[PDB]
Amino acid sequence: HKSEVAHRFKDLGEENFKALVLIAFAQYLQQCPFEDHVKLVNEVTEFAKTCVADESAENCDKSLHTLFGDKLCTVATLRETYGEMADCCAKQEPERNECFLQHKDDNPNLPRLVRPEVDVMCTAFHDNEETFLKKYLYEIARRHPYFYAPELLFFAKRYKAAFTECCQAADKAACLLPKLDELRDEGKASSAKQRLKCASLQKFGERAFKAWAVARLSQRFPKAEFAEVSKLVTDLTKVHTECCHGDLLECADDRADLAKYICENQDSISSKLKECCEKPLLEKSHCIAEVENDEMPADLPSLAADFVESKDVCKNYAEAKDVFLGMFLYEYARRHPDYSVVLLLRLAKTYETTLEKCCAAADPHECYAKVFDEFKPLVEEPQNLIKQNCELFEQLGEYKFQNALLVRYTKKVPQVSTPTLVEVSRNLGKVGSKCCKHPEAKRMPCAEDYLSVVLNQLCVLHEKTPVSDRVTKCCTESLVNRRPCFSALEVDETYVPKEFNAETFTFHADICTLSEKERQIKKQTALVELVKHKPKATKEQLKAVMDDFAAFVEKCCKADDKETCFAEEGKKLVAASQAAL
Ligand SMILES: COc1ccc2c(c1)c(CC(=O)O)c(C)n2C(=O)c1ccc(Cl)cc1
Ligand SMILES: CCCCCCCCCCCCCCCC(=O)O
Ligand SMILES: CCCCCCCCCCCCCCCC(=O)O
Ligand SMILES: CCCCCCCCCCCCCCCC(=O)O
Repeated sequence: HKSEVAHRFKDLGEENFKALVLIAFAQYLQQCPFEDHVKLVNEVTEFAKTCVADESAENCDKSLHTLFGDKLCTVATLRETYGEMADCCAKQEPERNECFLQHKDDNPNLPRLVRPEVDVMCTAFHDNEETFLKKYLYEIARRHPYFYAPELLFFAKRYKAAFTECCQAADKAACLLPKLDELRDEGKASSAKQRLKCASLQKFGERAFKAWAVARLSQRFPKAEFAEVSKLVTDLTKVHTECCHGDLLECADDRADLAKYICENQDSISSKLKECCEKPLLEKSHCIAEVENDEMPADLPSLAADFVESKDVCKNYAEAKDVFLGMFLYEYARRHPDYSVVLLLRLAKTYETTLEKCCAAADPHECYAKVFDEFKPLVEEPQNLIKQNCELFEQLGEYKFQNALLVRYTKKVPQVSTPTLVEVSRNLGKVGSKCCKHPEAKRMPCAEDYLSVVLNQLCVLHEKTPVSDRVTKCCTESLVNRRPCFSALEVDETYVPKEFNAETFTFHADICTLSEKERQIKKQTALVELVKHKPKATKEQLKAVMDDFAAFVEKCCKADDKETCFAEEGKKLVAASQAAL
């Protein structure tokens, strides 16, 4: 790297370079229009080419940070539009780049991106593919200034793939709409995960992160020796620590350094990394992060020997407590790919707590002899919740499963906004659809990754406008206790029924023409208000009010005249429902 631009241009290729530069500027100049970004990208790209042709050509030896910051400072409208950020340009480069980092705005007032009609989108794509995808790349990037740029590039390539398939085909919308909802979903979850993982780093600390990573890595690479795992985790901590501070280039080099080290030590790590390690720089680290679990060594010993039975458990423990507990976690985790990480950390903390107690006592050995018994209830709690909830999901499917979740949660925390209860019960229900399709042995993992994001979403909303000390309690709990605290929420005995409000339970003919989704949401919103108003209501009384509403809606949308029915029979539902509750 006599010239860092030329080297990156050569490593990326022109198309990836141009996209990544568009995303990087999009995340810093969130208010400047597309055409101004197209102009920055073309200028940085002309410049890069000059350096590829001649590494000694003028300005080519400058740092990428330097070049990025100088282009920002050439934006003539910078002060008028972004203000404080323009004062970063008066700084000398080390402190300058630090100043730009603080002056991104997480979440700007930008209007929601409306999904155009399938036919408008498909024609847009066909006429000018590059500006269709790029404009929307710009639009996403500016709305998510913290999303890892190469992952956003990963999503774009999948969108593009979706249009290329679905737009020359028989029924475009029935192909394209399912692809786009899943991309939408998966993109929203990716953004929330990145956010979560940096918040968790700050809240819960470096130790907690290392434990998490030791557990996840040991499941992934069970053939790796513990020293290799601790080496990966120590470099991962650095990397994630740097990525959370937010400097794209430094994050990308750190991730590239890890991926390079991992790829150069495959045989010492995992037999599943061949295909990731053959990919170009840009995708390597992404592929490695997603790689499948290696198969565990076939005849591994019991953990009682090193952690229960040997003399010097206490000696080994006292000498390096975190190293010992790390080893316990490594050995437990590599044996249990079927466990959630968080369950593996519960188990580790149960072992820590017992060592702490037992190594003091005169006979530690008798004291901690039954620690493995303490793991039993810990393992079975999540396994049964998952049993019960998938069995329920199978009987009364996704939509009806949602309505079950919606009654449950509304009674536990009636103080929570109706939209919030609907959305999180909708989301929980989707995690049902997905994870109950896995066999038991794969389910707890599936549960964890998605529930982690549903629960953090839940807590951030609730921190913005609190409402329940109990939701606040669980939201502030240790990361291992979050979900069990929510699971220990009982029906709220304090709560005073919300008062009657007839508009809430008035429905018009508008509902039989609404989309499937919109009719479902409208019905769920009424369900919650019903429960809020009648939280004393038993199972059978709700089902009787629900089957009646369902018969009422078919009556009024099968009829020769609808609007009279959606008002006549609405009196003959609401009045009977109150009396029966
Ligand atoms: C192959 O090189 C890498 C590079 C970076 C990685 C990983 C692997 C893995 C995982 C793996 O190796 O399976 C993670 C998780 N990486 C992150 O940057 C990251 C993102 C969010 C958080 Cl909270 C923490 C770290
Ligand atoms: C290479 C070893 C690194 C060790 C990293 C920390 C190991 C701690 C294991 C105890 C359980 C940790 C669970 C997080 C919550 C907590 O206990 O504070
Ligand atoms: C004139 C300024 C140019 C701006 C450069 C834009 C940022 C390009 C760097 C991103 C490359 C990603 C490298 C992959 C690393 C990884 O995640 O494995
Ligand atoms: C604004 C705060 C939002 C809270 C909305 C309530 C949603 C239900 C929260 C409790 C359940 C979380 C999942 C725990 C698993 C279980 O059901 O046992």
